[PDB]
Amino acid sequence: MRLLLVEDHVPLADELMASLTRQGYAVDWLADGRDAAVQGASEPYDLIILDLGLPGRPGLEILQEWRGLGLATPVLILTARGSWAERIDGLKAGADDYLTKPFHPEELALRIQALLRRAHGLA
Repeated sequence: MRLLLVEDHVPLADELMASLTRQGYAVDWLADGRDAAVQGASEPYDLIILDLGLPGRPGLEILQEWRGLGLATPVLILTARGSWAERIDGLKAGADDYLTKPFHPEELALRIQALLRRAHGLA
């Protein structure tokens, strides 16, 4: 099991890494969308966590590129406070689920669990 976390804000990345570690996951962290676009398509991950708040190339364009390459990896997007549009647009772009910032770690855990469960058809 291995996750990719794409998160530019270091304090948030550090918190997410700690939380994901407490949940039992090995995680690779990338802060830059250019790096993430390549690595997400090239390296085996069970799940990618993609913050839509990345500077530079929009996260949703990165996600669309991945889907156009046939990437079937589960993607959980982190969306903006109060943005219903980002959740809808993110699903349309090919996200499997989302979590609205600021979020609670229990909800992070539950949504990741469910994606990983369905990905393997686990009970």
